[PDB]
Amino acid sequence: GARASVLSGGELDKWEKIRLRPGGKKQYKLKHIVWASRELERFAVNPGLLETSEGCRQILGQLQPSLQTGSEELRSLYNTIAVLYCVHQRIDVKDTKEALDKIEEEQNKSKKKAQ
Amino acid sequence: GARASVLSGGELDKWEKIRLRPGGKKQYKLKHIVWASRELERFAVNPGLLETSEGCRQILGQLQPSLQTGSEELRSLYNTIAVLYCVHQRIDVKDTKEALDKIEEEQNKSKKKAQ
Amino acid sequence: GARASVLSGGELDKWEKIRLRPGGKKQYKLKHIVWASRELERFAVNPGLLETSEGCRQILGQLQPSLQTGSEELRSLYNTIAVLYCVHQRIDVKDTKEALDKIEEEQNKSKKKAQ
Amino acid sequence: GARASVLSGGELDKWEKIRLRPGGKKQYKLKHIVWASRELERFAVNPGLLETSEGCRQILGQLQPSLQTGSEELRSLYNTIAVLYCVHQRIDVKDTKEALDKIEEEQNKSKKKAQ
Amino acid sequence: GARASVLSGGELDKWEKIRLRPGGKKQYKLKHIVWASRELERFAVNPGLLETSEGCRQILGQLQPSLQTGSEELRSLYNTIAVLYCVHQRIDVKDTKEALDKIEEEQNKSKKKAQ
Ligand SMILES: *C(=O)CCCCCCCCCCCCC
Ligand SMILES: *C(=O)CCCCCCCCCCCCC
Ligand SMILES: *C(=O)CCCCCCCCCCCCC
Ligand SMILES: *C(=O)CCCCCCCCCCCCC
Ligand SMILES: *C(=O)CCCCCCCCCCCCC
Repeated sequence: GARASVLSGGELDKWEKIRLRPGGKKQYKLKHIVWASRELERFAVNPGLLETSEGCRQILGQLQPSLQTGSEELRSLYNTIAVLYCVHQRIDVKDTKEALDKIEEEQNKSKKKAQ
Repeated sequence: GARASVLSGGELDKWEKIRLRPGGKKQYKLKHIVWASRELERFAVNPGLLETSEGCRQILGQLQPSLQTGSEELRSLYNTIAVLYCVHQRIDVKDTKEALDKIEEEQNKSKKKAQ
Repeated sequence: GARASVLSGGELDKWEKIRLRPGGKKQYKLKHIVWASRELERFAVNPGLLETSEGCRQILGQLQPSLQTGSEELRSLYNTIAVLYCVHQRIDVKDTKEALDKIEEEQNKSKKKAQ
Repeated sequence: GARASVLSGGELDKWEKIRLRPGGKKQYKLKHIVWASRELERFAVNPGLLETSEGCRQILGQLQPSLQTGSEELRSLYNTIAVLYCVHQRIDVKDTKEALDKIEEEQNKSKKKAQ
Repeated sequence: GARASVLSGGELDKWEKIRLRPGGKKQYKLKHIVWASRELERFAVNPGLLETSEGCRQILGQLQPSLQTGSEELRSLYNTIAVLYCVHQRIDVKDTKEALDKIEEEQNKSKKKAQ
């Protein structure tokens, strides 16, 4: 399926069109996820969770209470996974802030039915 | 993005362990994926249908009325997609028949709510 | 004192007779314990815990909410600690799987005393 | 404003007047803060929290669940942060034992409002 | 730890985002703080008040009867202290006119309750 993910219409075509900060001029590149797998190996977490929507959801849930306490490098790792989740859900975003709004709307829906 | 599919216990590891017919001493090789891409390219099919399991189901759905008419090569393409579906859904498939039983389970379930 | 550790029928004498994996020829070695003890620095955990059954059990309790997202290294350490707990409590387990069942059986009994 | 904490009665002055232990002639030095910061950066914790008591109260919460199994270095780091909290809120602490008497006492007092 | 103040996202990263006057392009610079320390030293007042939000809030109450008759330097100094109060509360103030509104805004609220 990785062979399809690299075609011009797939998930990794979508990945490199996304902006850093709504005003910004930088974009995501493929090695951002490679770096995210390196951090998951450092923190002893299965890297295969990046390949799934369910794996990405739980990792975002693990990261969540420690974001402010953590440095902006941790937040960069979280943002990388939040953008990837948005790609896995087949939705386009223009920037990271927009991807974070997508996680927040899903959390608003999820929160209602989590009792 | 993709990280476990290439590793042991992953999708390619299942591909090279799954038997062509249940007692057979030959397993699927990676060339069948390339051949399946070529048949799908000949049909002019969307590549995202090999990224997701629902897409594999669209391919399976069109193939399904054609199987009885089809050659063993046409049926090989169906079995190839059926294994990729089961593999993408992380089923510990040992052979082609087990992959088919799971595809049959999905049809039987779909029929159960088709009223 | 220290001299009693290597006494025959003792915990060290038993460790080497135990299978790493049920079907295999691979036995547990003291090098596994040495590697595990080093990696407590990585978790920021006291090595003195490995002396005592209660300390080993606390290591299992710390590992517990990470197990299902953890990488194969985390599972390998958990499994190793479970065999160490069984050896410390003088329970004859022939391989890793028996230890995993017995650690669970204590927790399952504890569960009806815990609220 | 940080430059006005260099003055007698300020933060730098209170820090270096506190004994490391309840016994022995060794006192805390500003270089201990550098080691504690370097460990917090290694754990990927935000330095921006170190000038704020609310930030320090969070850092004390971050270290708290792992104290039980914690290394002597992790416990020493916790003690170092605890003295900084006392220094920030200008408590006249003579040693680590007074800082930790005051913290248990403040926790008992805090618990009687928040529960 | 005191490095937090000059960290990006710290107080003195914020100090330089502020324009001196609504129509001026020059920013607030760190020497305004050094100057304020010297002005306090010249008129025999302890500079420790600078390190804290409350000491700045108190200076604004104290120098309030001095504003009506004081010199341009006195008004500049009062405005500098209002900006420090705003910076201690980590506010991205556009300019002096805003810093002054922020002080009045908290004062109407405080004056009702601090009787
Ligand atoms: C999905 O299509 C399974 C195919 C085999 C896994 C491919 C792993 C990535 C190899 C490098 C990219 C090749 C692109 C044609
Ligand atoms: C997720 O799908 C992101 C895709 C980018 C993966 C790039 C991996 C590069 C690995 C290079 C070293 C090993 C092969 C020579
Ligand atoms: C430790 O302090 C000794 C405790 C009492 C003896 C335990 C058994 C020791 C067996 C190995 C050494 C035998 C020496 C004659
Ligand atoms: C308030 O007085 C705090 C600092 C105000 C302006 C920042 C300039 C740098 C101060 C720290 C210097 C440290 C030198 C080792
Ligand atoms: C936090 O920044 C604590 C600062 C303590 C300064 C004095 C001791 C260390 C001096 C050299 C390293 C300075 C790093 C900011």
